[PDB]
Amino acid sequence: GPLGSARRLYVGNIPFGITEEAMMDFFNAQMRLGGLTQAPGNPVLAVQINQDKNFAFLEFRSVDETTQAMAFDGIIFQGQSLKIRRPHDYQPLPGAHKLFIGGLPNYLNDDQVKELLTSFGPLKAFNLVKDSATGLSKGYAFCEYVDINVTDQAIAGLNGMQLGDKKLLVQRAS
Amino acid sequence: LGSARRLYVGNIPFGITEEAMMDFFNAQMRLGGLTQAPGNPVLAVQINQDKNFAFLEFRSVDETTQAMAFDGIIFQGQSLKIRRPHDYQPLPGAHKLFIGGLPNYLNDDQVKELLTSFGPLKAFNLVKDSATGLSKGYAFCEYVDINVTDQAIAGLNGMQLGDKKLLVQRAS
Repeated sequence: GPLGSARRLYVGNIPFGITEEAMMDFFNAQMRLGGLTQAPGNPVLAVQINQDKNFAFLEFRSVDETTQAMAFDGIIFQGQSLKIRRPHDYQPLPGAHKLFIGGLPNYLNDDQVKELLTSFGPLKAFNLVKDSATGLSKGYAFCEYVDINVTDQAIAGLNGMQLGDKKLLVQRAS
Repeated sequence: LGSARRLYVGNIPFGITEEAMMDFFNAQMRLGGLTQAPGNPVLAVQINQDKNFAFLEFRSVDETTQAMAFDGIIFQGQSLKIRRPHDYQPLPGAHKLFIGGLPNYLNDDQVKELLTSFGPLKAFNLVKDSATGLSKGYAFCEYVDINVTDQAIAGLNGMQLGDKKLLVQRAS
């Protein structure tokens, strides 16, 4: 981004032979029947198809409607479960999905704590808070996953779970 | 999706020409209001006089469907038989193959050379990272003869391709 790609969605696994027009009517219709539309008129302004690789990019009129349409991820359209994602170029703003990791054993080093988190997917940021005078760990860390949907799954996979004699706390750092 | 724009027509009268057949279906289509638009829906007609049938080729899928309603229509005194082509796919794309776990160093031709050993292809693509040009290690295809799809799966799926084990299946 940082602000680029705000009003477009990738749509994967589109039906064979489908038209930009039918795609448009379909997503326009869903936005309306789902009550995700936030004003009179069509939220999707345009649809670009790559017939060869079977995906499309939707172009929305507004920022929030782009986000809401993500709730259609999975929707079946002519027998086909659509894969709806953000454009590759789209980034959330830094520390939007920053995580707190509490209840880590204090003898474990950076790489060793990273291991637990890297399990769920790659990180764009991480820091295990230490006592700088000694170098010894305080038992808590912060991180951010590169893919951003990974954030919730790491919480579900770690929050409240057991790690030694301690119980891990994983949550949005705000 | 090219067989969705053709129709078999049987019981054609002796001596009829490809043009005259063309005229008649265009006329019928105009008459009903079964056309998608201005112009002629039938682009071409091929006639086998020895076996007394023809193929019509239409400009659109929806207009091809519409012309099926003309089954039994009278043409120069005789009742025409109108049917789908034997290889018409009602559920289009159903034989598109996904091909996964390809050595990532293999190019378009090489993967095609793997696949074509079962027959000619009508569609193919190997997915690549736009940034680099590097294969992501999977491809898609569809055979010219769809009755070979299952053969290609039977032959390729689970074959060891040096370093990797191939996943070959309908892309569904």
